[PDB]
Amino acid sequence: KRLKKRIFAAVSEGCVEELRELLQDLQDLCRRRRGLDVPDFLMHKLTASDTGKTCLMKALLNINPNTKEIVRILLAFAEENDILDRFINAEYTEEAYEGQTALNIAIERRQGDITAVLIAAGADVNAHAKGVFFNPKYQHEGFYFGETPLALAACTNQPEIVQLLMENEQTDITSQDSRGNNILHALVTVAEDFKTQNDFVKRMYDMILLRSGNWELETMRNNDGLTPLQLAAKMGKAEILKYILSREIKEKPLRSLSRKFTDWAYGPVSSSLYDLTNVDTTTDNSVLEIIVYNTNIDNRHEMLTLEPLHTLLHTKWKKFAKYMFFLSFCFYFFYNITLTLVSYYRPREDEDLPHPLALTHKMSWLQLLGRMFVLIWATCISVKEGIAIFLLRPSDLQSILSDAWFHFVFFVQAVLVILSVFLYLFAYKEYLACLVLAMALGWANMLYYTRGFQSMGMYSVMIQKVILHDVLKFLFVYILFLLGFGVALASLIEKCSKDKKDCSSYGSFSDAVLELFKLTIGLGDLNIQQNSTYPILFLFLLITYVILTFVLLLNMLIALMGETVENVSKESERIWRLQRARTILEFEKMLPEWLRSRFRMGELCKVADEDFRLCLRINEVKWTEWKTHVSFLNEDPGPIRR
Amino acid sequence: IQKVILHDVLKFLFVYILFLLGFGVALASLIEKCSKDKKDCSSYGSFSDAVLELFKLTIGLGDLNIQQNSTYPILFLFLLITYVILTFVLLLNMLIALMGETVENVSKESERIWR
Amino acid sequence: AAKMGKAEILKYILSREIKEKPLRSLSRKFTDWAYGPVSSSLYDLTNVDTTTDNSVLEIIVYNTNIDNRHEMLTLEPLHTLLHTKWKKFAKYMFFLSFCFYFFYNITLTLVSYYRPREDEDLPHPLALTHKMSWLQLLGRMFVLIWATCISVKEGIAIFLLRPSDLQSILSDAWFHFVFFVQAVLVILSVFLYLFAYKEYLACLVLAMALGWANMLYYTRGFQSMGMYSVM
Amino acid sequence: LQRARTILEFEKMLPEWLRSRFRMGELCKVADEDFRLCLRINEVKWTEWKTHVSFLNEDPGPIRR
Repeated sequence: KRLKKRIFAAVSEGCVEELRELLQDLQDLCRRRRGLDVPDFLMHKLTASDTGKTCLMKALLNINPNTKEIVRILLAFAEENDILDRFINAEYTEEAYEGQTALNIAIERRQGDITAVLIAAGADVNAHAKGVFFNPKYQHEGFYFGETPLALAACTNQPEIVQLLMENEQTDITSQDSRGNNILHALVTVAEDFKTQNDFVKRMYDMILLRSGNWELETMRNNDGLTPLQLAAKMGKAEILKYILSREIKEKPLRSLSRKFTDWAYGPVSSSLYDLTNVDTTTDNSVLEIIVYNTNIDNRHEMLTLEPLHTLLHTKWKKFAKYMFFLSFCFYFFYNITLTLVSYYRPREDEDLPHPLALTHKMSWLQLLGRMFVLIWATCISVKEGIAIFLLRPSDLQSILSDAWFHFVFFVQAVLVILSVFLYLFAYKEYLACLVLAMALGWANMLYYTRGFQSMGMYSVMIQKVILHDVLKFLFVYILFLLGFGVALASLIEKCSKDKKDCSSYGSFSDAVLELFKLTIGLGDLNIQQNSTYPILFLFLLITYVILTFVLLLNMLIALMGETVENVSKESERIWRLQRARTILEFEKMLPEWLRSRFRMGELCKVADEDFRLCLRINEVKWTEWKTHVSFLNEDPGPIRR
Repeated sequence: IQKVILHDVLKFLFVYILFLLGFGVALASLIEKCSKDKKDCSSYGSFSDAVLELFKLTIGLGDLNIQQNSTYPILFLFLLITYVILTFVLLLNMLIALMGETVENVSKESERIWR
Repeated sequence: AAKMGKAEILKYILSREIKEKPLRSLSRKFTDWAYGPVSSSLYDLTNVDTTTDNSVLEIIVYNTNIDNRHEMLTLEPLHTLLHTKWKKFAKYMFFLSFCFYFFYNITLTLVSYYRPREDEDLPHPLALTHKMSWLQLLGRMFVLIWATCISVKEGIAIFLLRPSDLQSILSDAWFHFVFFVQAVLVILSVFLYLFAYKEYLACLVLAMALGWANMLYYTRGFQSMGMYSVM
Repeated sequence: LQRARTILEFEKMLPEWLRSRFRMGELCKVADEDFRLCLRINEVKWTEWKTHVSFLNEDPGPIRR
């Protein structure tokens, strides 16, 4: 039993000749077995049976400059007893580390010279690491690299080892993970949002697709059923989407895997084509649908900045979304005018105003139009906006100053006009009292229509901002002194100075605060005349309320001025442009009937005789680094007709 | 002065009308078929009576429409105070939107136009 | 190094990794793992936590004469430890002492709102009813108990702190006065009421307003709001 | 800073049952005096990969034993 433990720390410290002695003494203990299973005898001596850790893993946790001598001796001993393949590919039977091999930990400690020895040993390069260290609580003890030694080499900046592991022919790339990930799902889920964090994931995801792999890499679905790029969309990874979605390949033999297409080259001016297969909303689960309809992403405004996304939203604005907007504005605008035209009441006089709205059995063909006209849209919104509540489970009002909260507030207005007439047929006395609440909320609904005017649309965002993030700061302090100084006035007005008995009619403490409410508005009451006990003290109390309010308004400004010269001028545009993008796709899902007027550019040539390949998009570039050009498709043409 | 009127006031005015015409509805129904008192002297209208008395809140009247009231007339001022604070935010956002990196632009943009 | 407010020399003395064999026992950081990018590390924490007398985190908070004190609590084996004691002890002990003080200031005000709305003279600031009103039996005792409790509590903070009273005027240890003023005057109300020197309410209302002015101290803990109350 | 003055006043308020402080359980220092001093965990990240001979335990996780 001491032989197993003495041989560990000799290796972990790196005792050279002491290792050779206990090796030779183990050879004496080899022949102690009569000729029986010398393989299975050494599996208990060279490996602790508790964790399954061999003697070679403890050799590879620690490292000193003896280790290169240590490894070549201990592997030669594994050669001389013919157990090498079971030995070099041994793992941990422990549940925490089911799959940690010696090749895995060698790449972690970044020893490429030892790495070539273990490949010369013929270790299993296709090993998996399905241990507990996934950890769905990712912010500790995780590092989900995707279980494979290649991606572990790919993740932790070991490109020479990646170049080494690629050249071995028994090295899979097409392997999958417990989450269904390939290797090139795994690089996406590591690449953090630090701009050029000596950035390499953009460089090494380059270095795998360009080394090998045809189009049978990026169509593989995981357990979620996603591409690399669909996974690149949902996780909000910014900069790795920029490489995957531009990707010019200025070579001959493998530019079929590219993503950009330079069409012309006429010196400075140059028309270029972007690929657009799984990007436009034309299939299920398109990546532009993923970006808009998602929470959990802070740099989403940088996601829609990239050119084969930004121009496509601007295209669908100019042909579909702008025209479908102002009609649904004006139809909602007439809906809110005509409902108000009940309360303006052009006849100005009848018996009782005996209805919220009703059709006239005798005359008033104009009133025959309008009372039907409000009732139809009232049904139309409830049919429409009940579905948006019915679909969206997680994203309701988490971002309070976002959308999918006005879908509630549209729905409240459409119910109450129906609930008006539903009350009017049963006559529960609350005819108007439900109606007027609907009529005011209809005008409050009009803030949602304040988009599309880029001057105005920036202004409406901060009105939602100040009310729900700064007013409630101000209001809870303003109540706190209101309820403070009102006490010192109510005791004056009740059991003290004033005059003979007064006409209160609601209360006494409430009388003071109501007369102190109006100081923000103006009354200048004769409570100063309804006074004694030096009534100058009343105004010296009352003036010290006003100045104390005036500071509370000033601090609200300055706290809203917290580096506001750059933030809220960018923060509003960050919300507003996104809030436009949610409107557009709702219209793009509204009529899936005749999409003859989308943009496709007519599936131009890819590489091979499969010219009519995929539907594209044109952008145009400019000066600054002239060069020669062999990359194009067509012999410097123009808007060719043929 | 030419800048603010034709590029920022019309932003502010179209939102200011939008709540003016909003909260005036909730006051006009109070003043017509509800609480107030016995019959009043309107002389122009009823919905227009509310908005005209709600116009002056930006100016000052402090009318006896609070006395021309019932149905817990504290609710009238709690309606009316929530108009004033709602206006006060609309003036604040107009400032901050005009403060959009304004420390360098409009001090240069005016000189750009004026010269 | 704590008391003199020396910033950067505290950063070396309190991280201090020693990547050697023979003398890393004098180190102050301890790297526990190394798994490529992710790495869990251990910080030493002997004379730092409040577990002995004169701990260095006690020195930093309770001190004047330091301008870069906000940079002192920025360092990681201090900042995370305050955030730890917030999440397990300080947050829960705060909102109860908020709500207990909040009911203390509502119930005192409920004398002046005066739900009966009419009696002979309002003949008392607060008094227990010998006949009825079990609800009034609760509240009048309830104000008087905390009134004793604050004076026992906040008299000690005046009794301890000699130098740092209101030197930084916009700092704490000045509200410990203003809590104490309110607790005296409610006692001084009834102490006046038994001797009948005509100033029953006139001392009471000054206590009742200052109780609401005391509520600014409770405006911490909401990081949005707590920045606003300082200015 | 004004938060930090509140917290220690509560930490001095009930010195009665401080069973629920943080200590991490006096992990190994260097020598056979393993149970040495009570500690605190923080976690670090990318940017300058290197080899490592500095650690204490054989790349474990939330170890149970």
